Amino acid sequence: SIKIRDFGLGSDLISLTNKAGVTISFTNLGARIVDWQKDGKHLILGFDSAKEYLEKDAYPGATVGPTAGRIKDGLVKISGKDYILNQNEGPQTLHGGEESIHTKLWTYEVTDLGAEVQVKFSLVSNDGTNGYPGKIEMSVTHSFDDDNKWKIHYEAISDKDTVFNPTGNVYFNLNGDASESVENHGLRLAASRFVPLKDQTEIVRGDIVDIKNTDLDFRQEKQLSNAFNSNMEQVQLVKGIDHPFLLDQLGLDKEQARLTLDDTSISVFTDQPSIVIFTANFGDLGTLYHEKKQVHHGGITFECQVSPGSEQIPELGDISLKAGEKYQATTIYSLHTKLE
Amino acid sequence: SIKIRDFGLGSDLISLTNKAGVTISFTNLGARIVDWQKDGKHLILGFDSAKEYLEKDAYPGATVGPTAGRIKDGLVKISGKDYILNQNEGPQTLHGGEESIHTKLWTYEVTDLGAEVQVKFSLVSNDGTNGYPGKIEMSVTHSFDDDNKWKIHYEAISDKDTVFNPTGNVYFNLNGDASESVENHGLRLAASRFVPLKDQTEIVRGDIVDIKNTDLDFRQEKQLSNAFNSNMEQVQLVKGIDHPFLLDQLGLDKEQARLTLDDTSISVFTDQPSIVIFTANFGDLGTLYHEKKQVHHGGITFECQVSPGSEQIPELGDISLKAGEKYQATTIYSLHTKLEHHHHHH
Ligand SMILES: OC[C@H]1O[C@H](O)[C@H](O)[C@@H](O)[C@@H]1O
Ligand SMILES: OC[C@H]1O[C@H](O)[C@H](O)[C@@H](O)[C@@H]1O
Ligand code: NA
Repeated sequence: SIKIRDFGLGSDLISLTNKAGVTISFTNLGARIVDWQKDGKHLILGFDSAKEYLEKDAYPGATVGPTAGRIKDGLVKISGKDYILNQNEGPQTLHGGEESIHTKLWTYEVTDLGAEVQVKFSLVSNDGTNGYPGKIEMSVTHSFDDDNKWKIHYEAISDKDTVFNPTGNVYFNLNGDASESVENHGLRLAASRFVPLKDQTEIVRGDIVDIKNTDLDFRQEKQLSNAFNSNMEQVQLVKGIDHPFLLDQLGLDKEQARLTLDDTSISVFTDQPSIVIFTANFGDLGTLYHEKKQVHHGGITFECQVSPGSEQIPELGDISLKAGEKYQATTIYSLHTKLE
Repeated sequence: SIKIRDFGLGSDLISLTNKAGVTISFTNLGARIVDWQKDGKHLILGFDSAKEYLEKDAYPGATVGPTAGRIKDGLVKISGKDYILNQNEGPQTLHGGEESIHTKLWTYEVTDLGAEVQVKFSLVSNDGTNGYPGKIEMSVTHSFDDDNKWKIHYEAISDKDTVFNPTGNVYFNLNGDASESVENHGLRLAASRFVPLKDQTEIVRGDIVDIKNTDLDFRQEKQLSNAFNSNMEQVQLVKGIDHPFLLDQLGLDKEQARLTLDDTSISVFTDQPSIVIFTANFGDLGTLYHEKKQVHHGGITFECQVSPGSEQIPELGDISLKAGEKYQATTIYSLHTKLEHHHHHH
């Protein structure tokens, strides 16, 4: 079933319930996932109205871009030319600059295919918006099916050569409560390398580091507490994890990561080369979710995209988007429940 | 009473009914007026769903900007610097460029004051959007009261020196049917001068011309047919009217224009210096409004703003907006019945 209701400020809340009784809900404010629940429990972090997102934290569950992550000095080179993007975190451009796409009301259309339902969100980024050449016509399709698969498919076309590398910013928390650390979750991740950060500004350090046999090796399932209790300088630096991990094998068919808590597990699939993992290292901030004060480590992201830092480490990839080329990306979050 | 429902594509329709039974409705798609009815008759032009606007004509009833009208070659000078804006009509920048504010979903909040209900729409134009320096935090408040006054109040603040001169693109048609020409309407307008256009590209000619005693003189009420039938060069150029009229006396207290049909009149008040009048000179295009094919001259606008062309004719005004300075503008359309005797036949 599908239900649409007012979510505040003119935004809509679109709720999808599949054959299994699982409910997922989105908002056009930022083409974003708001909730995901099973047997009354929330699997992800989210607020109860549009206003909360705007007042508390506008990132959770949102489509972020045009470029996801931090860009050093807000500088990108396009067709050999330097362009300075909006700077919203010191001199860096984080998640596309201030008042970006995650804060706009996108238009949308719902398509019911029975076993699957799709919600197609659309937005036009005008040429020059926040320094980005365009216009960029963007669409994000969130779908949900009877096999409990939540899929995100991105598409874009630009009138001019530009840069494009968005991501989905959902935070998972299988405890179903923000006041509870994810340290008890088990994580598996098919990546042998990571991208260290230079310092507290969080720009990339410049190198690619092998993590095999370190507190960050999750090639083999492991509990989060291990990473959290590690003394690696990179962990210590951010007080948790806040880094890009480089996937060993690319392809949408491979399960790239798996998050588990008891009989409940989330599998991640993507066609992207990296996953940025951030463990809600907010200290005592205590943002409130459903009346519960969030704790440090009270959430974890799986941001699938081209790794941030390619401006300094070209090996990571290239986020350019040439005029007239069609950009496509797909990320899938699959939910499973262990039957005894 | 206030009612709200989905209008399509994620937009909503906000319908207000005042104590007199008059109803007016808006959409957050372009902070736009959708309809205004009296006794079941549409006073303006509008569509039945959001998709129609996007597919047929996105301007009607919308809030347009950041700069309303045509800017020659898209070139503006801001604080001694030349900036080129998005050009969407040949080398011209028309109504803020392509995919502008009239095409966006604005957020909104409704405030019920009892005798007056306000609908405040908000949007942020990011710095650099379509060439405009920013960011620009904008808000448009549309309100309707028990006195049948529909008021539009604009507000804006920029982080950077920029240009700002938006307007509201409503089209009236007191016949209540798009397929009926407004040549049968009576028009009174307190303006002695106008701004002629250079040619078919519609950029300004460079001069201001006195129109007293011409077919464009509406200081004393006359039927619109007088203008439509004129062979004055400017009328022929655009096949009707599509010009800025310079108001003789400024001030929100003065009735600047009055449009009448039989027992119904719409009065126009504004704090702006000119009114751009466009009479839907679409020829045989025939866009469908409520299943009626719109006729040439099937509608008329009263876009109150600073006149377009100030880039070339400095005397028209200055639309610059300094960083941190608060912009404000107010325009009011009021509805009356039996204001005067208007009994004609076409
Ligand atoms: O999740 C939103 C963002 O929050 C923080 O800024 C993290 O440093 C960043 O890596 C993450 O993507
Ligand atoms: O109605 C919106 C606009 O339509 C046409 O482009 C007219 O030339 C212009 O003056 C008018 O304001
Ligand atoms: Na809505």
